Amino acid sequence: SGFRKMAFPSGKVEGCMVQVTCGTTTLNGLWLDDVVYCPRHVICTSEDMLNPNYEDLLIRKSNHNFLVQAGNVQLRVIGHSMQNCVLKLKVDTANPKTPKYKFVRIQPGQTFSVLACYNGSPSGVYQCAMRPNFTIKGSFLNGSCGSVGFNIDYDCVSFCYMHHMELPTGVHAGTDLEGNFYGPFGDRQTAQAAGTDTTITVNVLAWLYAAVINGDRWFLNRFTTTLNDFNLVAMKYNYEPLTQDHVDILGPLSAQTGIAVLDMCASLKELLQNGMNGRTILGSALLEDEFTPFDVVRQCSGVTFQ
Amino acid sequence: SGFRKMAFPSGKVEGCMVQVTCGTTTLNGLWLDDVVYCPRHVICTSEDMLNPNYEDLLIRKSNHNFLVQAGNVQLRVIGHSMQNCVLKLKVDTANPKTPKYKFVRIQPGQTFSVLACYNGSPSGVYQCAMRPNFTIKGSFLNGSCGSVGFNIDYDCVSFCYMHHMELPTGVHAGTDLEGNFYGPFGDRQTAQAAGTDTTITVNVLAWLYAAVINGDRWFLNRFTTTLNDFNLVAMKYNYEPLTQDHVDILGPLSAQTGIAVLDMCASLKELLQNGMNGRTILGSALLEDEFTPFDVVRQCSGVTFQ
Ligand SMILES: *C(=N)[C@H](C[C@@H]1CCNC1=O)NC(=O)[C@@H]1Cc2ccccc2CN1C(=O)[C@@H](NC(=O)C(F)(F)F)C(C)(C)C
Ligand SMILES: *C(=N)[C@H](C[C@@H]1CCNC1=O)NC(=O)[C@@H]1Cc2ccccc2CN1C(=O)[C@@H](NC(=O)C(F)(F)F)C(C)(C)C
Repeated sequence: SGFRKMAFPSGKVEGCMVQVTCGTTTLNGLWLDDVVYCPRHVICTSEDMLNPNYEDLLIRKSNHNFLVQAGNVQLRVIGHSMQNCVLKLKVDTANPKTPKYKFVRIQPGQTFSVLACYNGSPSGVYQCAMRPNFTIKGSFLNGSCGSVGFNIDYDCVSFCYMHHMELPTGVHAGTDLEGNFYGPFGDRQTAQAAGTDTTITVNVLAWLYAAVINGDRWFLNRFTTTLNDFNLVAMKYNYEPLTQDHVDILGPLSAQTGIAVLDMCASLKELLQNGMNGRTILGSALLEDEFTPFDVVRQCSGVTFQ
Repeated sequence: SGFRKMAFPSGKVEGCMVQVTCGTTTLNGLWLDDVVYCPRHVICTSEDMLNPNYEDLLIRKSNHNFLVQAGNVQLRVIGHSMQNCVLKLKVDTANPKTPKYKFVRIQPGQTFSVLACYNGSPSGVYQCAMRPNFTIKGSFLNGSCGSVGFNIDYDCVSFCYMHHMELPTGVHAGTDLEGNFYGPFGDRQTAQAAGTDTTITVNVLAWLYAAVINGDRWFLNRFTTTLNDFNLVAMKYNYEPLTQDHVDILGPLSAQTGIAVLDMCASLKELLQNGMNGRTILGSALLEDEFTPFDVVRQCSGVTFQ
């Protein structure tokens, strides 16, 4: 029993973190085989943050303008290139701790673990979601760029995020590991700001299923809803539309609990209209939307507490 | 900016997890140097869970009744002993990944990271607190026993918890790494149940300081309180008494924010009496008590967003 915001074990990623310095700027890089991946803004200077021309900045650099440190050991850079908003620094040493890995570009609503790092040294691990507005509600300070987000399947680390920017509302923007930003954001100092966000409906439903698995039914009701009628309510509460694909994805949780998806939708509809009336669900007084269906199956018992 | 439930990087602990089997029971062990530590209830059988005599059960076992598996490799047990509620299995191989470590017995209110494991394989990491009633609100299933809780300081892992039991309310009980239970609990099937719990006042105050550091002051007020008068209110709301030692521990956060501790106590008093009135603090609609003062300093900027 229990239900926590649960991150993946971070060891396989810890062994990949290094420090990258260019000029007076230091941040983190990800060392896989003989390449170190890092944010290209490591090459910027303070007077040229408004609209850096990265091609023009990078052509002025040599391999030896980049310092890479793995623990106490200097790795010599033997090549460099820019791919979108990341730099790939070829180094003279292949990382002996390189895990089996993939690069993935995730969809909004998916979750991942973040290994926050500073000066190439891991600091902490937490779970986040890609919000519908393509920001993440991370926890990051100066020097955290190049920290990565990931999921682990069997022994394979799927890297999905590299940290680049903090927006005016204190939320975060970054890229996939090929250097493409999530959302409309970019690596320049402009007026960019998070668009209006929405609540991830399919995730809220998954978490209500988690609560049932763990033995709590107080919020259920005798009603059902059509998908169309549910979505009319979702829209009023700034919830993402629920699609038939979401309904299909909730199939296994529905089967394990005996609660049809549209019946759980009727429960959620009532919770939105009535509030929780001072009660909690899985220790929260808010409807939680940063657990996917997969996250629930991963953490919960396969046997419902009936 | 941001503030998350942040666990320590788990890699140093991952490298210590093994599987221990005795009879038909399998659980996790912690392999440090040439010893594997695990819950002694690995030697129990289903018909003798109500009041096992562990001394009598263990004398009937040989070294070769214990199977220890590290990944795909069998470690041969060459000695065994019982210390309180843990078994120490001496093995023929010292763990080459043993980190610098200590065993610590923590005080109630302190937090730690849990590496949940099954069959010797790490599954996930989350943060918990030792509750005032010496339970932990963990997330654990069958096979999770022997999973450990820890903090990391510099390169040194301080192990503070090993998982043993789930109580009827779905919360958890376990031991220090010397096998002494936290709280009145034990490794037998009885009517033991969590005592009444309280909210960890010093931690709530620390988290209010975190909210100020991160730029939010909405909940402050112009009042102050004496410690005695605050504690009269704390008691009414089932909060732990605040001591002068707690006030001293909050010193650094008070200095960084310019908010005297007793003034933050007056803010908390008002929050308890008035509620949050539909607002949130650091994304929570409840007053959070599983961040210590140290946790706040560890995660937050040293510069307040004034
Ligand atoms: C990475 N090390 C750092 C992470 C930030 C620092 C505070 N919290 C974080 O998450 N990233 C930056 O400081 C970036 C780097 C950058 C590249 C090109 C141009 C300008 C910058 C400055 N950075 C910002 O995140 C700034 N934000 C923005 O400019 C914008 F809001 F995204 F538009 C700022 C946080 C104001 C320094
Ligand atoms: C460890 N692998 C397992 C972890 C449990 C299983 C469900 N969630 C958990 O956290 N621990 C047990 O199953 C223990 C072992 C044990 C030792 C001696 C005597 C009886 C047991 C059975 N266990 C329990 O946790 C049971 N709880 C209790 O007996 C009590 F509430 F603590 F009193 C029970 C969860 C009912 C199986």
